[PDB]
Amino acid sequence: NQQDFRTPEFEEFNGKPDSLFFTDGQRRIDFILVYEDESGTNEKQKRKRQAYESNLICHGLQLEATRSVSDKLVFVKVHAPWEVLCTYAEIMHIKLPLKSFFNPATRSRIVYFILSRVINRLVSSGIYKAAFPLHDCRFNYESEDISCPSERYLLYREWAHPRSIYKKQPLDLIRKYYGEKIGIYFAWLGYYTQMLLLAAVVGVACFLYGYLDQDNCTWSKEVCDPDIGGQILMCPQCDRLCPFWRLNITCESSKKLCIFDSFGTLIFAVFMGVWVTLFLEFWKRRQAELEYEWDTVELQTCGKCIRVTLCASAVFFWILLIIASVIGIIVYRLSVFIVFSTTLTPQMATSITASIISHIIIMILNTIYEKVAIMITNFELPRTQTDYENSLTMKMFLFQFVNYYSSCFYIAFFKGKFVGYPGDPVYLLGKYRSEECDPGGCLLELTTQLTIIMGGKAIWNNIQEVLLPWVMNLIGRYKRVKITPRWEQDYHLQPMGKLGLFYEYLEMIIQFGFVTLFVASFPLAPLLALVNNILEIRVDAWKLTTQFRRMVPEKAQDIGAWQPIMQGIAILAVVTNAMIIAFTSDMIPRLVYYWSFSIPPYGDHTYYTMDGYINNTLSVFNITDFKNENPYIGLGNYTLCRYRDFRNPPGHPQEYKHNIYYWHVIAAKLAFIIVMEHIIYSVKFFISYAIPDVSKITKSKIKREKYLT
Amino acid sequence: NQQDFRTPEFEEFNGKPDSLFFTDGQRRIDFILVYEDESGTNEKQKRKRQAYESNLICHGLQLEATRSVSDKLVFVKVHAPWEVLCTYAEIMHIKLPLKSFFNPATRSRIVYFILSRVINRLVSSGIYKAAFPLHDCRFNYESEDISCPSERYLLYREWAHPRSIYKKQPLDLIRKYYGEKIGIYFAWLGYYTQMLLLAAVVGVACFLYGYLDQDNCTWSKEVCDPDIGGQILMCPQCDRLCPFWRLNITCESSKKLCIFDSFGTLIFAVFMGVWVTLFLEFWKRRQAELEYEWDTVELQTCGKCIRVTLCASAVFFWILLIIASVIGIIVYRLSVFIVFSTTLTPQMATSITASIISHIIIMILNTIYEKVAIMITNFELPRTQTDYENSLTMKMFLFQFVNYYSSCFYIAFFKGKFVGYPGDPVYLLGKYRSEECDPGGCLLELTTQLTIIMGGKAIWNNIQEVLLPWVMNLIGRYKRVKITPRWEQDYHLQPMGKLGLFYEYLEMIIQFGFVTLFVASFPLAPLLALVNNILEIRVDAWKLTTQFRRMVPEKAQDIGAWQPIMQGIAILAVVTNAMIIAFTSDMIPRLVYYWSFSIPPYGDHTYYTMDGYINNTLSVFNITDFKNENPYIGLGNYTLCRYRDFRNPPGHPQEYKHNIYYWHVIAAKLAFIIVMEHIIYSVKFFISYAIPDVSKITKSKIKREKYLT
Ligand SMILES: [Ca+2]
Ligand SMILES: [Ca+2]
Ligand SMILES: [Ca+2]
Ligand SMILES: [Ca+2]
Ligand SMILES: [Ca+2]
Ligand SMILES: [Ca+2]
Repeated sequence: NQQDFRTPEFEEFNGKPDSLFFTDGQRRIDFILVYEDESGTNEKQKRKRQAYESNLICHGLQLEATRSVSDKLVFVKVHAPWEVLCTYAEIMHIKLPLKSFFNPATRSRIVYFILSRVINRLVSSGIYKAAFPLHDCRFNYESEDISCPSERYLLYREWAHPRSIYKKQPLDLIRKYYGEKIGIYFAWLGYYTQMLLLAAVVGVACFLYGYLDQDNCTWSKEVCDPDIGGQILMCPQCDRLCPFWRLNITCESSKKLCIFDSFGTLIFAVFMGVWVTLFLEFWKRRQAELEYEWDTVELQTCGKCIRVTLCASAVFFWILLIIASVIGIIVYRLSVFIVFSTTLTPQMATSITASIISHIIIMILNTIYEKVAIMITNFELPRTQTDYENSLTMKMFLFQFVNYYSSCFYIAFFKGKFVGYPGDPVYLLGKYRSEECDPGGCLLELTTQLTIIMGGKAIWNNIQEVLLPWVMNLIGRYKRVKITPRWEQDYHLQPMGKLGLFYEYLEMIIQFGFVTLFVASFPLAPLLALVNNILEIRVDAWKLTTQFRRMVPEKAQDIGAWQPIMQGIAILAVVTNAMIIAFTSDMIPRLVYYWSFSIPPYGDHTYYTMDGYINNTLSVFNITDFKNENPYIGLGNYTLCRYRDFRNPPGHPQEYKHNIYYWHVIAAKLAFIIVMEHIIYSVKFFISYAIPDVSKITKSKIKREKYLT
Repeated sequence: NQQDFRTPEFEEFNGKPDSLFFTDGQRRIDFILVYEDESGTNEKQKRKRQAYESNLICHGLQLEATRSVSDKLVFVKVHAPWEVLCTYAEIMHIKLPLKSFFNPATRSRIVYFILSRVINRLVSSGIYKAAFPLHDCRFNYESEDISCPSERYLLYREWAHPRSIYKKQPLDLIRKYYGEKIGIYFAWLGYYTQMLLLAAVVGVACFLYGYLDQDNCTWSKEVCDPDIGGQILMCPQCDRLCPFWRLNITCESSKKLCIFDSFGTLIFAVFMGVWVTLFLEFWKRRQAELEYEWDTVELQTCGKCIRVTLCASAVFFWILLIIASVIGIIVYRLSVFIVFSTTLTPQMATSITASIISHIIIMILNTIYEKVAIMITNFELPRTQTDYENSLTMKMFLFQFVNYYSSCFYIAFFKGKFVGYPGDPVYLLGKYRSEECDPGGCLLELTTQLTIIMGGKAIWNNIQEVLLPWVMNLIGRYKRVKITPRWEQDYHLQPMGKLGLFYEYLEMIIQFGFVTLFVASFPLAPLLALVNNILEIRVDAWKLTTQFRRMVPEKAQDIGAWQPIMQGIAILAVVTNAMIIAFTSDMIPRLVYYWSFSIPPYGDHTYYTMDGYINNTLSVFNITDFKNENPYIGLGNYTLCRYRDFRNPPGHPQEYKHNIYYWHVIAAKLAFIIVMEHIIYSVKFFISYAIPDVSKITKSKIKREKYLT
C-alpha cells in the first residue's frame, strides 16, 4: 500500500526483435506502460508513479522496465502470474472451455481490469505516457519466435490485405485477436453487406426495367419534342437575373427522370421497406447466434429534471445552429472567401481547392460538434459509463444526422414548395425570392446530391480514412522517434482513442440512413452502398491491423445504442419515402392525369392516355405583377409564360387561384401517403410478428448444451 | 406403484360444521376429492381409482374418506405431511419469509402439484366427480373454530359486500387467499378504475365546455331556424318508401351534436391518446412493483407451416362469417321471426321479449365461438399449455372483437359513405339502395350505439353476471342435493372451470377497446366505464367469494397475453379516432367553411364566419333519374331537393360531379389524418421513451434487498 520498492528486474535488452516474453522468456508480456521521468512537478510525478507501481506489485503482478534504445523513455512490461489469472478468472465469470491456457487477448483484458481496479486517470494526468497491449509481430513479416503464433500476420494476409477482398472474413479469428466489440462490428458490417447485395440486385432489376421502358415514356418525348415541348415558354425563376427559358433545355434531364421517376421506383420503395424489416429481424437472429457462439453474455429529483431540460434545450439550440449552418451553405461561402482573400484551366483548379478547403472546414466542424457533445454530456453526466456512452452516442448521432440530411430534406420537402406564383411571389423577409425548384426538377437535384454523397464522397472518405493514420505514422517515422523491439514498435503507432469504434459505427449508420430514407429517389443507392461496404471492410481491417496500436479487448452482446437508432431510422424511412414519392416526385400528377384528366370530362381523349400532359398542367401567366417592381417587363418582349402549378389561367373569374386540378392532385398525394404508410406499417408489423427473434438451430443448440451441462 | 391398500381412516363424522381439519384435528385439509362408486364400467373405474389412491398414498400424502350425510357420495380429504411440504417446497422454489408455516393457499397449490405429477385427466374421464380446496367458512358467518382464521369472512365483509364499495381492495389479502392470478387481475382492475377516473374527470371537463358553449354554435341555430333550416328540403333516403323531409326534424339532433361534435371532443381525443400511453406505462410500473412485492417471478417443419396456414385460414373464414352475422343483424331478425311464429302496450312488451331472445341468441353464439376456437386450437395444438392458452386467447379475442366492434365500425366508416347521389345511386347487386346515413347523422348514431353498449348493456351484463351463479346454486339447493360439513358445502357450488378469469379479463379488454377506439364520438365513455368498473370490482368479488367454488392458487407476473392485445388496441386507437374525426364527424367541413368557404373568393362574408354553412354545403338536385324507375316523381310534387354532398348543382357544365369544394374537403380530411397520426405517435413515442419502465422506489428497494441478502 506504500512505495516499499520499485519495479524488480530493471534491466535493458532488445536483442530479440519479436520477443513477446521477458528477458528470461518463461513468462510473456501482457501489457506495456510507457513513461518518461529522468527529466517540483517531476518529483511529485516520480513519487506517484512509484507508489502506483508498488501497489500494483503488491497485488501480484510482475513488472520489469527497460529504457528505450533511442534514452529518456522507459517501457515497463507487465505480466500476470498463473495464480492471479485464476483468481481473477474466478472473480470475472469468463467462460473457459472445459471438457497458454488463456489466449493473450483475455490475458490483456484481465491485466487491464487489474490496472483499472487499483490507470486511465494516470495516463490522462501525464503520469504515464502510454499503456497498451502488444501485437504478435509485424503485419507483413512472420514472427521470429516459432512458439508464438503470428496470428496478426495471418489476419493481415487473409483478411486485411486488399488481395483478399473477395474472401469472407475469419470472424472467429477476429474475435479471438481483437475482442468481441471489434468482432461484432465486423460481423454486423458483413451481414449488412450481404443484405445490401440482395437489395442491390433487386434495385438493379427495377432500374433495368425502368431503363428498357425508356422510349415509351410519353411525357419525356413531349418535353424533348421541338413542337410540343419547344413551344412552351417558362416564367423566370428569379427577379431580373433569370431569363425566359424554353422547356427544351430540360429535355436531357427528362430522360433521366424516366429512369428514376417511374413505377419501378415505387415498387422498389415498397420492397425497400420490406427489406429493412427483414434486415432488422435477421440481424436480431444473427446477433442471437453470435451471443451463443462467442458467449458474449456476461455479468459484472427536481434538480435532475431541471438539468435534463437545460441539456435538452442546449442540444436543440445547437441542432438549430447546425441546421442553419448547413442550409445556409456557409462552409462553401467561407471557402470561397478564403480563396479570394489569399489570392490547367483556372476554373477546375479553383473548384478543387474550394472543395478541399470545404472538406477541411467540415472535419473541423465535426470535431467541434464532438467537443460540444462531450461538454454537454459532462454537464449532465449521470456518471454511469454505459449511460454516458449512450447519451454521447445519441447527441453525436443527432448532430451528424442533421449535418448530413438537412440539405437532402430541404431539397426534397422545402425547396420550391412555397413560392406562390409569378404574380406576387412570397418574400420571407427583406431577403427576396425564396429559391424555386431547379429547371430539371427537385427530384433530379436530390438524386444528383445522393449520387455525389454516395458515389464520390464515399470514395474520398475511404481514401482519407486509409491515408490519415498512415500519414500520422509516417511523420513520426521521419521525426526519428537500429533494431527495434516489440514494445517500441507498437509504441510508435497511433492510439485508437476513446470511442474509436463509435465513428466506424456512425459512418455505416449514416450510410444506412442515406440508403433507406431517400431510396425513393434512385434505386441504385443499395448498389453504391454495396461497393462502398466491400471496400470499407478491407479499409477498416487494414487500418486497424497495421496503422493502429492494439486496443484492450472488450465484450458486447449487441452493437449497442445503434440498434434503437436503426429502428427509429427504419420507422422514419416509410414516412420519408411516402413524402418523397407524393411530394418530391411527380408520379402522382402523371397518374392523376392518366386516369382523371385525360378522360372526356376533363380532356379530349376517348381513353386513358398520357399525351398532352405537359401542355395541360403548366398554368399560364400574363405579365401583371403586383407593385408591392415587375421585373418581367424589362427582361424581354414575352407576354405569356407558363409555370409549374395548377392555378387558374388569366381571364378566369378567379384567376391565379388554385383550381379543381390542384385540390384533386393534393387529395391524391395525401391519399397515397395514407395508403402507403398504413400498408407498409401493417406489412412490417406482420413480418416482425411472423419471424422468430432467435434462430431455429440456435434454440436446439442451446437446449442441447444445457442438457449436456 | 400398485393398489396395495385403500385410503386409511375410512370413517364418517360431520359433527363439526366448520372443521377444516381431520377427525383427530391435528392436521388440516388441503384438498377434497369427491367421487361416487357404490353403484363392467364400474369395476374398471373402481380399480383405476384404487390404483390412483394407492399411488398417491405411496408418495406420502395422507388421505381419508367419509361418505356424504345425504349416501352414495364419498369425499376424500387430502393432507400433506410436513416432510412432503418441505421436500416439494425445495423442489418448487417458493420464496418463504426467512428472518401453520405454510398458509393454506400454498398448501393447496403444493398438493395440486402432487396430484398433477402422478388428476385433471381423472376428473375429465369420470373417475372423480370433483377435486377442489376448501374455504375457511361461510362468507356471511364466522367460523366456529377459533384457531382457524376466517379470512373469507373478512374478505366478504370488507371487500366483496356492496356496503364496502368505496373502500380500496385489500390486494395483499386477496393475493394471500385466492392467489397471484386473482390478485393481479383485481389490482389491474383497480388501477384501470383509477386511470378511468382521471380520464373521466377530463372528459367531463371537455363535455361541460361543449355544453356551456351550446347557444353559440351557429350551424345548429340555422338548422333549428324555421327560415334558414325550415326551407331546406332533403332528398328521400330510399326508393318510394322515404318521404321528402325538411331539415327541421333534425333540429333537436343538431343540438346534441353541438355537445358531442366540437373542438372539445378533438382536444379530448388528443388527451385520450396521451392518457392511453400513460395508462400503459404506469401499468408497467405497477406490474413491476407487484412483481417485487408478491415475488411473482418463479421458475419451473413444412407440415407445421401448412397446419398453421390452414388454421389461420379457418380463423379468417369464421371471422368473415361473424362479420356477416353481426352486420346482417340476423340475431334480431331471428328473434322477431321466433316471436311471430310462437304467437301494458304490446309494443314495449314485444320489444323487451325480442331483446331477451336476442340476448339468449348472443350468449349461445358466444359459447359457439368458444367451442369453435377450442376446436381450431386443438386442431393446431402445440401442446404447450402456455402457448395453447395464448393461442386460444388470441382466437377468442379476435372473435369477440369482431362480434362487438363490427357494427360500430360499419356505422362509423362504411354506412352512407358510398351512396353516390340521388341520380344514379349505387346498387351493389340486385339488392337495392345501400342504406344512407341517418337524418341526424352517422356520428349521432354511433354515439347512441356507444351509449347503449356502455350505459344499459353494461348494467344488464352486471345483473346477469351476478345472478347466473346464484341461480345455478339455488336450483341445486331446491334440487335437495340437517347440518352440513365444509366439504359438502363447498361441493354444492359452481366450479369456476378452465379459463374462468379469461372471461373477466376479456370483458374489461372489450370495455377498454370501446373507451379508446371510439372516444372521438362522445367524451363520456370514460365516465360510464368508471361507473361500470366501480360496480364490476364488487360484483366480481362477490361472485368469486360466495357463489363459486374455490380454485387452486396460481402465480403470474403479468396479466398475460392481454398486454400485447392492449398495446395493439392502443396503436389502432389513434388511427380509429383520426378516421372518426375526419370522416365520421363533420368538424372538418365546418372548419374548412369557416376558414376557406366564407371568405370573399368563395363567399360573401368579409371575415371568417360560420353562418350560411348549411345553405352552402347541401348540393341541389333536380328530379332527373336514370332509367337503368325514378321513384321520386310518384312520391310528391317537389322539383328540387338538397342532399348532403359536394356535387355540382344542376345546370353546371359538369353537373352532379365532385367540384372543387369536395376535393378541398377531402384534402383537408386526409391532411388532418396525417398530421394527427404523426403528432400523436411522436408524442406517444416520446412519452414512452421518457418514462422509466420500473418504479423509482422499486429500484432502490430491490437494491437494498439484494445488499441485505
Ligand atoms: Ca469509409
Ligand atoms: Ca470506416
Ligand atoms: Ca421477430
Ligand atoms: Ca360485468
Ligand atoms: Ca366481470
Ligand atoms: Ca417506459
